[PDB]
Amino acid sequence: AMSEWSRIAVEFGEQQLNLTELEDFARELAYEGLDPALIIKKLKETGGDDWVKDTKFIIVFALTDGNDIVKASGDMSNSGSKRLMALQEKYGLVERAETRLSITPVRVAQSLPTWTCAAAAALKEYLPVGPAVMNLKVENYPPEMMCMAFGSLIPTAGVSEATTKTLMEAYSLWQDAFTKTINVKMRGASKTEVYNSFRDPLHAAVNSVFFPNDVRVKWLKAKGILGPDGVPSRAAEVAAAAYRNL
Amino acid sequence: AMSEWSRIAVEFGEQQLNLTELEDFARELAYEGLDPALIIKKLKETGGDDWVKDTKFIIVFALTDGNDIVKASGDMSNSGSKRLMALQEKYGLVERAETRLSITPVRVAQSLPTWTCAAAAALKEYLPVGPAVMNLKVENYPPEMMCMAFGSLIPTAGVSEATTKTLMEAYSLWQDAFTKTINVKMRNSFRDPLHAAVNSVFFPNDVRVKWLKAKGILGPDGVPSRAAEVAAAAYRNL
Ligand code: NA
Ligand code: NA
Ligand code: NA
Ligand code: NA
Ligand code: NA
Ligand code: NA
Repeated sequence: AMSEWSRIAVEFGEQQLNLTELEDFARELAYEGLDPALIIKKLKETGGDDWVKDTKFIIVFALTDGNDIVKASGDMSNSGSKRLMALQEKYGLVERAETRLSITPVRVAQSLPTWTCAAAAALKEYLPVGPAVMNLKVENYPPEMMCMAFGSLIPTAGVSEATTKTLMEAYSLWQDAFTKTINVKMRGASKTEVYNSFRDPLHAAVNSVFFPNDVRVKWLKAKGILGPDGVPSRAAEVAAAAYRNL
Repeated sequence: AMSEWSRIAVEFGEQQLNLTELEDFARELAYEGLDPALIIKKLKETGGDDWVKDTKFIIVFALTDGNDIVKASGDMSNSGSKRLMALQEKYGLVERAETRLSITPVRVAQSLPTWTCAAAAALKEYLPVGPAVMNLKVENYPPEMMCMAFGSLIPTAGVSEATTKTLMEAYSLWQDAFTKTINVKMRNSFRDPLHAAVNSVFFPNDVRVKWLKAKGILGPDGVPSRAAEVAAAAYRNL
């Protein structure tokens, strides 16, 4: 420790820890996930009398192609690649969020979670991870669960902890399969490693207060994913069980 | 609920759907991935009477070394590096797939799936991730399954769901061992009908089922082999 710098280094480590201070640091530095209220604002500021239609179009890009704007434009129809390149220019759509408030097509989808899941269901044959992939895994996997925005519809209130956890594990059956399609590397990962890679936005979505819990519940009931008393459907229990397995 | 933006979000979800509008969007945005026609089209006119041997060679390189054309030539025989480099120049072979028109050895291999898989079986001892690997995990893992091409041959019709599922499971057992060896390489595109888009093109199901029965992976009554039933077990047992 004789050098004056190694002396300072050694000293740095000889202090007591301000636990509280380091924990505030940990909280700031910690994934919080997207802000939907400001993604909506931006879409509505930007699109005006054309924002609902532009958004629907971006959400369907989200559902079917993910965030891969450029790669996808190179393989799609000319009229599609045109709209898409335009809407990117128009809203400043990015493939990966550099900042909070960056607008990725997935985040738009998430911010409007009830629509996106209904459209996912309505367009299930166009999903890269849809009915054909989910049938390999279980029977009757609910199509509404077939997008990146489902986690924001799972309740935490008005529903038992156990329900929330079954809904999460059932959703995770899809997340697992989806993750392996988006990140081929996860095809050689353990379940837990794959689970960690989507754990953070999953919890953020479930725990967020932006989209109100009572409507998540009413919606899940309406779709049949929650029974008349707020308990997951049998298909959902079957899917959670298949996730827990093997 | 509590925020005008929240209220907007739930109100957006209460909109009745316009199926026609949303399907238009879907069809026009559908990503094609691989178009085998474009690749065979290019290889053929360009090669001429010289194309079939050039394709075979490109695919043998694809089964042994994937895309690493340059890295690969650096250490292969002079004859190997010469012929191989000649073919890159001739056909425009790239290592990464940038555009829909990009020609990689793997894409060539996947445009002719039946051949590849069959070459693969016959050159199994030269496969990077082969029997030595998979005879540890099961016995008699089908050698045809041991490559990138196979996923293109999974039948989605004319067979039972139990059969499609068994083939997907049996094959995932190889994909998974193979992806691990790549996840670790010091520094790619998998393909099958179930993950592919409405836009994509595969050998028709009946040709898939026919080839499968021919190589013995499916039996003559449509049902997967023991070696497949089994090795799908190994997968299902984690
Ligand atoms: Na690990
Ligand atoms: Na119930
Ligand atoms: Na609509
Ligand atoms: Na079409
Ligand atoms: Na290995
Ligand atoms: Na049979």
